[PDB]
Amino acid sequence: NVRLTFADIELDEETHEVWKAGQPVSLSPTEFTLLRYFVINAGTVLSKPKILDHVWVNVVESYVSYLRRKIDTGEKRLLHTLRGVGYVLREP
Amino acid sequence: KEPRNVRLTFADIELDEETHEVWKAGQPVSLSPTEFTLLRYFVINAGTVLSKPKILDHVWRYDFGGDVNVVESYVSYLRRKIDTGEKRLLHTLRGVGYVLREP
Amino acid sequence: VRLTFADIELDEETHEVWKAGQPVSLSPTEFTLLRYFVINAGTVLSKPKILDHVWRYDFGGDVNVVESYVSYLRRKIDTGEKRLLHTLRGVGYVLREP
Amino acid sequence: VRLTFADIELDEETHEVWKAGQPVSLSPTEFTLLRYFVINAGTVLSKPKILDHVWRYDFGVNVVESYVSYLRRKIDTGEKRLLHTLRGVGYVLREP
Amino acid sequence: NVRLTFADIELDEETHEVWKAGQPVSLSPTEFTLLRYFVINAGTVLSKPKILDHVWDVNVVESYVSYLRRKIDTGEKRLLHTLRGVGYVLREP
Amino acid sequence: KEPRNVRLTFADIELDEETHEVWKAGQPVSLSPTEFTLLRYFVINAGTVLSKPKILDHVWRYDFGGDVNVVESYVSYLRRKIDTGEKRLLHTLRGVGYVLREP
Ligand SMILES: [Cl-]
Ligand SMILES: [Cl-]
Ligand SMILES: [Cl-]
Ligand SMILES: [Cl-]
Ligand SMILES: [K+]
Ligand SMILES: [K+]
Ligand SMILES: [K+]
Repeated sequence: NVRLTFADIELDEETHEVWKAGQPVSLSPTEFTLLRYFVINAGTVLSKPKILDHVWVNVVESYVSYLRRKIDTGEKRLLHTLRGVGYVLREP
Repeated sequence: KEPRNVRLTFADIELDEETHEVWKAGQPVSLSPTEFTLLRYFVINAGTVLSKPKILDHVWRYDFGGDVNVVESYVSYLRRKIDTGEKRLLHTLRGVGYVLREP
Repeated sequence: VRLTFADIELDEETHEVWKAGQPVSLSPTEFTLLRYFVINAGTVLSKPKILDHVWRYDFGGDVNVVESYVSYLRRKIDTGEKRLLHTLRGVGYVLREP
Repeated sequence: VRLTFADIELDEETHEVWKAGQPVSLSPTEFTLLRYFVINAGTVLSKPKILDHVWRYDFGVNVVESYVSYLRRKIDTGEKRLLHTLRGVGYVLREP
Repeated sequence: NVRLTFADIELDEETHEVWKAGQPVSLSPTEFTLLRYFVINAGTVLSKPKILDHVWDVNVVESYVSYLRRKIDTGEKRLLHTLRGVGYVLREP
Repeated sequence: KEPRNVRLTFADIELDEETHEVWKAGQPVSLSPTEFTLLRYFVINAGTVLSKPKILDHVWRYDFGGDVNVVESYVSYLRRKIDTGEKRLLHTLRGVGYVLREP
């Protein structure tokens, strides 16, 4: 998917460029892989071991946190936690 | 191999389809791919009033998130970047849609 | 590849531009307009002539694109104590030294 | 091309480095030293070993101590430190 | 002379890079050509018509000598000098 | 095409002969070509005391400006950029010259 998108998040797999609300965002390779995994699986609740398996437990929490800081600090939050099940990318 | 023109223009907006560079009134504007696609769609269709349904259909793949609320958001982002000056080019036709035209 | 008039410098290859020794960023249309003035330095160029050269004769609308782009270009490039880009009312514009 | 340990990421092709998702600029020697640690994560590496790996045995191990310091100041800035000194033994890259 | 120098002025004819006292200096193509002309002719007094001939209005020479001075010659020891009625010269005090 | 090492090292100074990049204690340093040539000359000759005459002869072409005062200037410019740490590597031997060495 040349351009890949969900809501107002945009990724370019060839350049590894990312935008949120039209503004560029600099991600490390792991952060990009992680965001891509959420976006391709938008709306699906993803456990930590599942994320760990596909992107590579505490490292998952760390990188979800890093990613949230770069891409999810606006009024409407797209990356959500639901305890004991995992994380989900979805509109409120 | 390079005898080429890949620029589009409307009024004082200039776009390069290859680089996705954009200029407004001679000044560079940084657009995301979605903002670029949206601007291109307005430019190619300048003077036409475009409902939120058509834009959605054209600016993203059908398999995207199909909500006229995303369109509204992106039109907002685009306007902030490209349509800041005294004469606005990007107008809202309440209950009908948006149009790129001279006022 | 080097085109100059007074202290305006254009690189015809890279489309780099300098004024008074300092780099100036121009859009593609601004560069084309400036080049047209420079290769015609001292020659008066009417608005219809510039319009049909840089754009085309039917590139119409409400406000005139030639006037607009001359303004933009002057704000970028014609900042010296001595102006080089002059308006000749009813006739056009000319690039020349005062 | 991609080498990672915890939240340190190296691109073996471009020599780009990230820590906690943020780019970090390293000198060629700092990059070699960091790569050596990452490919040997969890393995204790003595100063003479690092010296002869990154430089050579007859450099003449203060340079190892210096470059570990430089690298820690660039890369080992998280709340949890990853680059650990083992007195009389060497250094190890590991999660606390 | 891929690398060209006088005193603490340095020019790189391939990259058109310039340094003064070890610090980079950005010059336009005309400024570079003009500085190069002074450097190759270090110590020689150069009239305005001579400079005009080789680098390209008499006022354009004055203008560019001024621009060049501002970028490369504002330290304690000045290297680019005016000899009124004769021209300009690159030399140490 | 690129099985290559073009780097020189002394202590915590690193130079790349191709790109003319330099690092001191891991941090980049920008040198002019003359400063680079001078550093290279000290590095290749580390521990040797070098008079102003030798440096002049080696760091510029003979057909340059042959003044030991230029050497002094450039050694000053180089020290300011590469040798500002607590532990100085570039030393002056009054009446004899300069040397790159640990103190
Ligand atoms: Cl899409
Ligand atoms: Cl070595
Ligand atoms: Cl090697
Ligand atoms: Cl030389
Ligand atoms: K035309
Ligand atoms: K070795
Ligand atoms: K080497």
